[PDB]
Amino acid sequence: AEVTGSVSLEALEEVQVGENIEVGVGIDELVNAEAFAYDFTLNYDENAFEYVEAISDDGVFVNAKKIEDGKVRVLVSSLTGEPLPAKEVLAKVVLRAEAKTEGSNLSVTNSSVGDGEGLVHEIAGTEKTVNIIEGTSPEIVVNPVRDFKASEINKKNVTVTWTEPETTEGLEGYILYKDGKKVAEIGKDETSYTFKKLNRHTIYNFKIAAKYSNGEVSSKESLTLRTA
Repeated sequence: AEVTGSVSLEALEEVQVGENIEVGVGIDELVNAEAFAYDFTLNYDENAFEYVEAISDDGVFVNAKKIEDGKVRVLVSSLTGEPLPAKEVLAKVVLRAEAKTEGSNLSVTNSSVGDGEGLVHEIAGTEKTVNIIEGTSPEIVVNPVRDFKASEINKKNVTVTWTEPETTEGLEGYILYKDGKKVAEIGKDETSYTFKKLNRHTIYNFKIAAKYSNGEVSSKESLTLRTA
């Protein structure tokens, strides 16, 4: 003795809201003692992050508990019959990013190790800052099909074709109408539709709308035409 040391903390420098981040904690350095157990407290901004779980490998046992939002107590124990190794991630504390925030602090405090006879030795803490960014989903922008036309006008049927809308984010399919009533809903993989059971020499109105994953529906494109 006397016993000295310090914690290691590894994380990615940036994370987006809705993501988990894995905070790897270990022992950076330890002098004049071997660590069979290692206790530490992870501190975080509870408005920025939420605790999820703690996660370790086979030969480490981890008791992790939340003290209060912002503070997780982690008890790490070797299960190998050997001391915990230094310069390695020993436990991973998984946090859920909750809010856009710049330079959010992550710190390990109240750190100590237990030696072979169960004597406990305080070791120095560590900190790191992390940037949380918005994660936001892309804007769903609704637009009509294009190039809507009858590719074939027969006596008793009519095939219509079209081109996809200008905006395809969250495009799901198309709805088809004849003389002001819905006749079909189809997938976005379809580019053509045949209206069957028509009367010869007869005027019809045909319309199509594009339908989007948010439940929104585009303006309708319309054809009026008479069968052969």
